Amino acid sequence: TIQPGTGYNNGYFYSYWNDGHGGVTYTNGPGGQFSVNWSNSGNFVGGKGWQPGTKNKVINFSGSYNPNGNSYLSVYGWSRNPLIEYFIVENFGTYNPSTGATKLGEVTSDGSVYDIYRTQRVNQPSIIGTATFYQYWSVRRNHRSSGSVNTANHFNAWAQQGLTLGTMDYQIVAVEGYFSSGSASITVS
Ligand SMILES: O[C@@H]1[C@@H](O)[C@H](O[C@@H]2CO[C@@H](O[C@@H]3CO[C@H](O)[C@H](O)[C@H]3O)[C@H](O)[C@H]2O)OC[C@H]1O
Repeated sequence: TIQPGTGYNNGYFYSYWNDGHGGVTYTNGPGGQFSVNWSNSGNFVGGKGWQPGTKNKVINFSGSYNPNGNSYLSVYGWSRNPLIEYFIVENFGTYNPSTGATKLGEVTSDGSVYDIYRTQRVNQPSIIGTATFYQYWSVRRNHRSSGSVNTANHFNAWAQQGLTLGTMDYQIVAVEGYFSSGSASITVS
């Protein structure tokens, strides 16, 4: 179990962030593996990957993902200039994060159609401090907890729709939770 923060573990970048509410434990394992155990958490996001990411990375993930409540399993990252938080959502719990969001297209990648959306965060935490910024989403129709994500198909489809990314910051496979419980064990490569 570790301190919220960022760093390197067994050759992989990792980021673990939480809102301080309690109820979540995050552990880095061998190679690209990480685990999350949570019970009546607050908001948190953690996982392993790269710093910086790239715009054509093929990201592999495998393992188990057992949310009980509001949680996502995604390729997750940021761009700077413009500041964007992005999600390629492979699975989720009780809440589809695109609920109520305006659909901006579709993309077929890695065995499923994904629906594309843009949302906005207003005065929220970010990699550069409190800010207002857009979020980009690709939400997989066919849920899974292992697979391969060709990020270029998503970033290209987003750009085509007017959802442009700046310079890549970190890029991870992440478990996110919002006031929920669950367990997950995921290996990245
Ligand atoms: O000390 C600061 C870190 O705490 C900071 O971390 C980022 C803060 O913002 C998080 O994004 C939220 C996570 O949850 C959802 O998805 C929300 O929309 C986001 O607001 C990032 O995950 C953290 O990496 O980095 C800056 C550092 O100075």
